[PDB]
Amino acid sequence: ITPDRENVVDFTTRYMDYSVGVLLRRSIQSLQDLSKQTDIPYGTVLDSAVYQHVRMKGLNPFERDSMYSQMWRMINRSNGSENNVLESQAGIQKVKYGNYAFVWDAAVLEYVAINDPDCSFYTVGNTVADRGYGIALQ
Amino acid sequence: DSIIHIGAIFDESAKKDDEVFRTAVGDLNQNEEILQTEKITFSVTFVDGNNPFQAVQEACELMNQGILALVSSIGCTSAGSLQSLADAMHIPHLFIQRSTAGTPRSGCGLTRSNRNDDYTLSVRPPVYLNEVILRVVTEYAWQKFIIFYDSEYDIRGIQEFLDKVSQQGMDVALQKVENNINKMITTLFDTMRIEELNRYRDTLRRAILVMNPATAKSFISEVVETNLVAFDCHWIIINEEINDVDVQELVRRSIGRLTIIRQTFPVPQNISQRCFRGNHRISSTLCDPKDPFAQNMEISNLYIYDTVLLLANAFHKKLQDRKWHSMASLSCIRKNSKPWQGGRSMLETIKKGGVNGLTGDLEFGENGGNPNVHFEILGTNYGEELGRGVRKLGCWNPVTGLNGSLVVLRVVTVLEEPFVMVSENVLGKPKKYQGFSIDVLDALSNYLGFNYEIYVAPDHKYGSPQEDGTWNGLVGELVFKRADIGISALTITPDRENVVDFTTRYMDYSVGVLLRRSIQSLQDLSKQTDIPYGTVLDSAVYQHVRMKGLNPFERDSMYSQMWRMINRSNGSENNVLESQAGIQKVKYGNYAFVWDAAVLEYVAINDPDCSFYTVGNTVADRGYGIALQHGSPYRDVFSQRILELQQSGDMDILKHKWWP
Amino acid sequence: VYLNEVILRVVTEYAWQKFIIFYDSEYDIRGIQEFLDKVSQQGMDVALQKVENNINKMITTL
Amino acid sequence: SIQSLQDLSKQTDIPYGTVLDSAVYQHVRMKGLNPFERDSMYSQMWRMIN
Amino acid sequence: SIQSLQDLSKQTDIPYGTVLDSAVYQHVRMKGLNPFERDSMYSQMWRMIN
Repeated sequence: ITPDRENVVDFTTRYMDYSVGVLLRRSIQSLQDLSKQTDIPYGTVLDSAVYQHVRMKGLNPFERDSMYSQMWRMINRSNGSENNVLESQAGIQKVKYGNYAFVWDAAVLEYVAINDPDCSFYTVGNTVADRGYGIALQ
Repeated sequence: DSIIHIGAIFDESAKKDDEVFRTAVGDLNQNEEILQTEKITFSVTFVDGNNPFQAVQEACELMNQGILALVSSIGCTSAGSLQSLADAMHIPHLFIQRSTAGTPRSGCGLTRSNRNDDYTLSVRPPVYLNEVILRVVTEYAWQKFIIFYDSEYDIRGIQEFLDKVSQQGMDVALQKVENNINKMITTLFDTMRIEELNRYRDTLRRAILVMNPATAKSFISEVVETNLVAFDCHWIIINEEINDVDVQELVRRSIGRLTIIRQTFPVPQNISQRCFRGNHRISSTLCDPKDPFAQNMEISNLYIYDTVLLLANAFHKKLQDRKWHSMASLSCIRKNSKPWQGGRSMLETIKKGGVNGLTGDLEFGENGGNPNVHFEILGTNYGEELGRGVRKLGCWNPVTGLNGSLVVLRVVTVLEEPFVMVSENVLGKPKKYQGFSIDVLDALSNYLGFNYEIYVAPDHKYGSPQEDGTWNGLVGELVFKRADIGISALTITPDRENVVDFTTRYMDYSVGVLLRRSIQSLQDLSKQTDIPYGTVLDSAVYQHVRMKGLNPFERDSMYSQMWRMINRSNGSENNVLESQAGIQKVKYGNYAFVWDAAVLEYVAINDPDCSFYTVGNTVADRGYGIALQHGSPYRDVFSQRILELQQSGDMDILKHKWWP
Repeated sequence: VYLNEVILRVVTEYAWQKFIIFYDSEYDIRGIQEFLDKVSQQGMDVALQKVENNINKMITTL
Repeated sequence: SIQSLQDLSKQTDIPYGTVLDSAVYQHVRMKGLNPFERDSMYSQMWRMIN
Repeated sequence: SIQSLQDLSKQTDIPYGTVLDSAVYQHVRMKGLNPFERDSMYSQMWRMIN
């Protein structure tokens, strides 16, 4: 759900609350900790919702909280061709074989990391209130 | 049998006009109110409102069949062309003006044939929008404001007002708002530097939304989100297509002052005359508001019910007064066209008629018009057992213009420093109390002209919830109406909301830790556990910690350590029993005491030894309010004064006296 | 109609932060709407007045 | 380790100051003695100057 | 590990090139004479490839 999107599609009330999480290699216990250093390169799908929210929030000087400032420089280096994956699958694999964090919906990542029989993934995530997924109609 | 057959031209957005049209003919055919002998039959034809030729073509084909009335509900694009078609061929024309997209009404204005007598009766009422907005800004005395309009809106509807704001020297900005507002507003900040951003913030304190309801709701979320809301904020929403459902949604979305201005539909006061006009029963869709269709009706639908009735009046009198002409041969646009001669005498009978309907009275002049419309003026909500309310500030109608303009208290307090401290004793009995909240009483009392007497609460605490559903202490005094008012740092929280009446906040709740002389925050606090910490036994801080520590929903490593700590030895090893008891326990031992940050900072700064240190984080949407009787009348006046004080910054001087 | 683009350039060059636009009653003002948005964004004092009646009669009456 | 004024107020490791009774001095002075416009950066800077 | 194309062209620590007369070549050529693409990456690439 987005109020912009609401002008072009009718949404229900949420049935699932939006949540953003991060799939981690098996010292980040929170997204709060993850924004405070850039030592771990991070990303999500290039040009996705998660991308554009970091951009919106990260370019806002009214709603300045330094997490999105610290995050927004990392996610957009070289306009975002240096530290975003072009597949969600490509990001899961990058955590598997390299030091990387792939930011996505906590609820998808929670499922992959907890059904990995290696137990080589770890997932942490905060839920996002007043945001959620809804059914769209014409 | 039936000799009265009429034609209707509806746009594809005039389907509801087709439904109300068909029902109204149906009501008449089932009710012997006018010309029972003759029924009303119809042919309905659909056209584009954005093609003038197509409207004329199909209207002419209805005339070739033969018709005696013509009703159109269509926009202003094809209006001049249907008006001229009526004038030349002499078919009386009931023109229902539609205003684009359900944005505020604007007129048509589109000229018609002037070589003929006029056959157009304008069904809709004139635009009074300029006059309404002016009365409302004038009562509030606005001299600087911003008018936000959407893309749907045609700006003609406020033209005389736009000329007026310039003449009266008012600083009125205009901005067009369109889709993707949340992006549009971010981008507007990016291009305006600080100087301009300051000019913009000042304009936003007084703003008018002149727009359709979808844009208005999306805009309100965004201005709230960007912090252009203020305690002096004042939004005016004007749209004649606003209804009660929109008012209730719009009020919840905004904070501060809202003024909601809408057109209202006058109907019989009597409960049996809701669905009656005389002996004629109205169908239970045009007078039944529990239907989905009925609540969502435009103003155009109401006039269509009245138009059919009014037509039926005219046909009867046309038959009864013995001037009757039947359907006749007419032909259109090749090498011959023929006017109808029965049209003039049919137009005159329709014209000098008039009916009672759902808009009130519909009647026509030479060119038509209904001068009778009512607007209601709605305002800001309030806390009630029904939820947020809406109420009449005044009324406006063209006729009379605007109507309406737009003890010793028993004081219970608690001796908590620095909020309540006893300043002076005489003969060993208190004479004067001082502290943040006492000084606030003196400010309310002198302006409001009430006198006070102060007694301190019986347990000297902020009450506690009871199994019989009462409260004791200061809270308790208000529940049992022992004390009329309470002056103290009583936190506005949900428990206390449903048992005492709160005024708005004037000082923010804050949570901190008083520490012995690496912890720079409560996150830092939770990481160590080597310096025992706790809080007052059974306070709000105590249950909050228990709550987080017992919360399945959200977990942090914070809450797990905090929960293990609070709950050491059956959770009572490291808890203290009075807030004072914690403050010494940090002072004379190895302990950290979690409490209100403003109390521990005052203590730490003013300590002689400087043997304390304090950090603490503020808590938004939490703060102290004046607690009152259940159903106390004085909440409205305490709240206004509270507001004034914060605005003039006389309240921020009270905060300096205890905390620089 | 490029009227808004041309006038906006000319007023900026001469540094007009305070001005009045006089238009007669044969002109439609749905052609300066975007102009009003731009000048307001730039903080300019742009007064509006319609020139009504015979000009000399209105100004003498004024 | 100093690369901005923001970094400079947060460590006391290097002593700093400005001309007495200049434009720079009065800015730091104002911000640090105003409760009506108190930002902790300028306060910490005023704490070293003063 | 070089992050992006951007980074790589802002060094000349390793020689680079491409096959002549290939879609790749003409895209670098097209970009490098591009007044819009007056960015130091496509200019550095064009000088090297050409």
